[PDB]
Amino acid sequence: KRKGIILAGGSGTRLHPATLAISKQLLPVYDKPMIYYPLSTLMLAGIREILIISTPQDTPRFQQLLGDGSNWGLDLQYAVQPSPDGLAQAFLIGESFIGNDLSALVLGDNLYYGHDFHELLGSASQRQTGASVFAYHVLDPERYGVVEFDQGGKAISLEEKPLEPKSNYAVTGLYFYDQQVVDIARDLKPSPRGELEITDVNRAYLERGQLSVEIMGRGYAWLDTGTHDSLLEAGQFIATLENRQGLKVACPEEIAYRQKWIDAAQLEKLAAPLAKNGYGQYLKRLLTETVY
Amino acid sequence: KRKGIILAGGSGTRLHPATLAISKQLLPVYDKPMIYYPLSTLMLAGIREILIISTPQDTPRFQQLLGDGSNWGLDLQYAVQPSPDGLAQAFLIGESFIGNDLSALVLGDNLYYGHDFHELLGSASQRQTGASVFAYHVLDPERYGVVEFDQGGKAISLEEKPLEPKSNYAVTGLYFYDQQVVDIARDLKPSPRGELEITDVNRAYLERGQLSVEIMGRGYAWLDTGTHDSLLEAGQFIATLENRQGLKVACPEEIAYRQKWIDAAQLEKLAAPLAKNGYGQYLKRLLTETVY
Amino acid sequence: KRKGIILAGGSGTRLHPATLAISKQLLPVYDKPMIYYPLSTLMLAGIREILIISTPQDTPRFQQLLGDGSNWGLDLQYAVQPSPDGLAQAFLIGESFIGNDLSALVLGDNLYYGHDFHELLGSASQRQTGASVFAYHVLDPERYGVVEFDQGGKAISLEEKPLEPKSNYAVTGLYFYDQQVVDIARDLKPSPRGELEITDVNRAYLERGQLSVEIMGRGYAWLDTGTHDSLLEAGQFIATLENRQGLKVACPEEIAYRQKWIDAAQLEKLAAPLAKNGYGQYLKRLLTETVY
Amino acid sequence: KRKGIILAGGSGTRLHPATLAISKQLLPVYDKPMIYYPLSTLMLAGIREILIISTPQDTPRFQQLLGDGSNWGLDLQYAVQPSPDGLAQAFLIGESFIGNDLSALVLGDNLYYGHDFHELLGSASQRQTGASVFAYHVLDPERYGVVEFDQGGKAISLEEKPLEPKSNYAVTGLYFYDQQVVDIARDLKPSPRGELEITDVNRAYLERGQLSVEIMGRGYAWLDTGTHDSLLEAGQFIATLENRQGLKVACPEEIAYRQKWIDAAQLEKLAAPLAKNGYGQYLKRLLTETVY
Ligand SMILES: O=P(O)(O)O[C@H]1O[C@H](CO)[C@@H](O)[C@H](O)[C@H]1O
Ligand SMILES: O=P(O)(O)O[C@H]1O[C@H](CO)[C@@H](O)[C@H](O)[C@H]1O
Ligand SMILES: O=P(O)(O)O[C@H]1O[C@H](CO)[C@@H](O)[C@H](O)[C@H]1O
Ligand SMILES: O=P(O)(O)O[C@H]1O[C@H](CO)[C@@H](O)[C@H](O)[C@H]1O
Repeated sequence: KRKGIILAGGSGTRLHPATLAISKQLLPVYDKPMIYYPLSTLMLAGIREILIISTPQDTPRFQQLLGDGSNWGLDLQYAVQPSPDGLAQAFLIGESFIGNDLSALVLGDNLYYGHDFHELLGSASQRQTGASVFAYHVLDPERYGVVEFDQGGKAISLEEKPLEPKSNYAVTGLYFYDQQVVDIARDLKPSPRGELEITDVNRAYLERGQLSVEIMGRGYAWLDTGTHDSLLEAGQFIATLENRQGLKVACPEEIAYRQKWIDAAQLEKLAAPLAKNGYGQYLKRLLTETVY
Repeated sequence: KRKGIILAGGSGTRLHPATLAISKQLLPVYDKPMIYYPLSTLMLAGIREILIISTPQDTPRFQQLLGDGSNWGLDLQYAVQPSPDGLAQAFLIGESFIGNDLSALVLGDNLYYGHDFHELLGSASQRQTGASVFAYHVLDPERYGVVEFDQGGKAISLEEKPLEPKSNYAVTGLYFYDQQVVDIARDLKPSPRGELEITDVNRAYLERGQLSVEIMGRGYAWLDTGTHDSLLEAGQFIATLENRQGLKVACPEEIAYRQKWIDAAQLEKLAAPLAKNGYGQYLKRLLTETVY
Repeated sequence: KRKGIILAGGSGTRLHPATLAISKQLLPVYDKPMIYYPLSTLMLAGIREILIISTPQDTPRFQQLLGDGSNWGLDLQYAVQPSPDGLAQAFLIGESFIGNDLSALVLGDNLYYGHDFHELLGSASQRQTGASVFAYHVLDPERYGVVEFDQGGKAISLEEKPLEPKSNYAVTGLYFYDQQVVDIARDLKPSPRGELEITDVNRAYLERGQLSVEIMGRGYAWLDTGTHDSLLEAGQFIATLENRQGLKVACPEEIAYRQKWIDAAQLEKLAAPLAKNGYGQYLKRLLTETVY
Repeated sequence: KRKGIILAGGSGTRLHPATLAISKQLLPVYDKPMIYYPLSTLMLAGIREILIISTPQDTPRFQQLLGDGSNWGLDLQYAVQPSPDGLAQAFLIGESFIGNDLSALVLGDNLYYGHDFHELLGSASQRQTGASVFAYHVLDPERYGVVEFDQGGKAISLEEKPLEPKSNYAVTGLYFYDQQVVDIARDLKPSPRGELEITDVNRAYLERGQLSVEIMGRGYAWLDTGTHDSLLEAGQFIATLENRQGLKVACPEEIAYRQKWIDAAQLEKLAAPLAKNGYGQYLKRLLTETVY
């Protein structure tokens, strides 16, 4: 049993004044709220019990939007990150929710799309020791945690936001950990940047010969919705796909329904209140069409 | 002296589940909140005293966001629309804020761009008797109040959302009224569609020979941000303009600064708290560059 | 050994007047000509000997753009389709180029993207008997050849452009055939619509128990660039991906280089003439970076 | 009488390999070929007699597409620019076509949109002495001819692509000239960059007190379609406008029809051959609808 964490906190300024009226993870990406994406990512990994971490001001809202998750067959819980001192704090804030289980952490503004994405998730989720992360070739690695490989395809280092990247592979914001993470996190010291870095956690596993780094090929799409532009590009990306397929990307109800975490009846209940619009209309159509 | 009303109420149902997270009028259009646009529209018309109407749940937010307007040289007030019974209710709800003055009403999801927009606004604003509206050729008139013209360019009828439009000219969501509006509004009867229609208000002025209908040419851009798609198209429209010009569209601070409703000092104060981002950076640059 | 055909003909009037200036398959999709996409598709399927079919007016151009293929390790040939009498004509027109080999046919305005696309293609290409096609859930099946499945996932019918589609699965424009196709094509009679239909070809295989229909999941992206809008959406789709990754989609030189159909030296030669721009810059960077 | 020139030459390597396939000024912007835009610009300025300059390979094509202009009430002629030695060569190459008349020069990849564009053009076109140019605030002036104003709104310098721009006002690619241009051009010496620069031509008029520089306000849109990205942004810009209005931007037939250069009958003839698609459908609808 792995548990999941969505870290959806974070500093508004960049987005201000657009986010003067809402946290970033509540803005829509095309037709549904941002947080549905990463949420639906953990769901496709088979994770049902998930803790959502946000700012004090934003928690109640997330809560107002997702509830406890029982309607989607999930078990959701919440917690607060008073101040943005590093993603790695997630493990401290979430220490008691994790207990002695396996876990996974996904950042609230990461958005993933692609064929067999669940088999890919599956490999990592099913591992029971060490940590796994993913690597994705990008144009501006400098903006991310960067991982270097040797000629044998083996990972040999990680640097966070380097001025001189040793490769073009970035480590995305989806991480799988075993039971050693909490403790590892407990010994970190704030970076100069003054944060507790997930990169440092990852490196720790690396220094022990226990970091697994799988490639996410160029056939997948990994987008981050952190700037006005990117938000827009992602919004257009989904809309292109959705309109072409007549299917939705990252619709939690559908995924729950497909994993048998809720049944045809629950699904109908979910749709009723949304019937006046396409979303509900979509949910309804799902009960009468096989989708492979 | 004309007073202004922004009707920003609204059953968010359509834009669901996104608006499950925030009223429509708080979502961003590219880089600032939707409401800035229509607000900036009244501003360009010379109007400083404005009432904002919204749902009960949304009011406090709007309030949290704009304040009383003093920082921008405005005088903002607020009111509630318990239930979406027609735009025309705005005049009842707003009867005492209007008093015996001229007024103007603009819908919160209407977005206007174009050269000399302000002279255009000015013609109407400066009229002191009757009402003025604007007409804009569109592809799907059926979705709007439609106005018909005779061979002489004169307006001869108005139908709201007709199955068979008599023209391709829609009447946009910006309206100027004299002192007769409140009483006219007092005698309306809900439409079948069960609402008090602005179109009925406009028709009343028409049946008296007092409705002025100016054309807004194809050289302007009138967009409504009421669906996921249109929200996205508008976001991309502004982004294209803003990135090309290095100027913003509908930035209230700038407009206040240009009308001399606030001075260089106040402007600087407004920017300080925003300095970490481009918005503030933008505001600052405005104090040292002449922009014709 | 399978041979390939790209059918890039037709008048393509849905794009008038853009195409008064060139054929549809020469217009760019973001940053390279349309025809590169399907071309690159056959290439990923392992196919090096390809016949390109087009209108009489367009052939020289294509021929002016791709040459004989030797620079990319291919063997390209050309042939004409005097008049748009059905995709199935491709097999008549191409009867002698096919000879007694296995073949594949891809339409010029179909564009494919996604993880493991090359294994997917590989399944079908390595089959040596019968036919294989792909089915893709879409919003408007009525526009395409539609395939229906039973409860057991087995295909049980094909209809071209039905008014009442039996499913939402469209058959895309990528087809794999054994040696029976030519003769099958020789016995077709023009449809009412007045064309020799691929759908009929497919049906013939079906009626013999020899049509293989694999599902292309919602994790892939199949777009057709036949209208102004779709052209534009695709362009923005590729641009989003390319700019995010620092990699190109459907760049024939790269693919040839990865299949060892050309070597580092050839690749360098290819890049020289393009050095003043990014495309060449891209090709150059490929010789010094490992890309998993 | 002013005569016009469209300089639509060059390689446009920035558009490789899309432009291998065809010259830049043939690619579509959304729904019609690029060259229609600047063409339609001169048309709105009242200019009917136009010389189109292009590369030797591209001329026949342009000629294949536009003819001699009689169908649109124009008089079109062609000439070649063997090598890209500066825009200013346009005046040499076009010396005999201009004769002793007033003239105007517009670059092939400049695109213009906005309210009263046609009065703006009119001011300049009706002047009969000196030269006029327009200035547009932009984000990256370094890329263009840049003009500096004094506190009094008066132009006081022009620099082409400066490393340190003295302002954010770029001079767009539309120029009006009196009879002194040819001779002025005859004395230019190639710039270091090895071109005969329009900026030098402009500067000459400036040094004599005869250069008029009008501001094109932020209410207009000036875009250039010289890169893949910009091409794509422009396409989406026009599509947003066209689909909202049910009207086209830069449709030469319409403009001819509105200036009475052709009549209803000619217009019908023009539409026939295009009836199978929207463009022609558009042209037809124009005969029965008044568009203010
Ligand atoms: O969002 P941040 O804190 O700038 O960066 C975080 O996000 C990125 C993924 O989105 C990671 O690659 C960085 O290692 C992580 O520190
Ligand atoms: O937004 P509604 O209530 O469908 O319609 C309202 O908005 C439109 C403008 O956006 C107007 O044309 C309608 O006449 C007005 O009734
Ligand atoms: O492009 P066409 O001739 O309308 O139709 C062709 O295109 C589609 C794919 O693009 C196929 O699904 C159709 O079966 C085929 O006939
Ligand atoms: O296209 P070019 O040759 O780099 O630049 C040309 O175009 C610009 C407008 O597009 C002008 O501002 C420049 O002065 C002119 O030389």
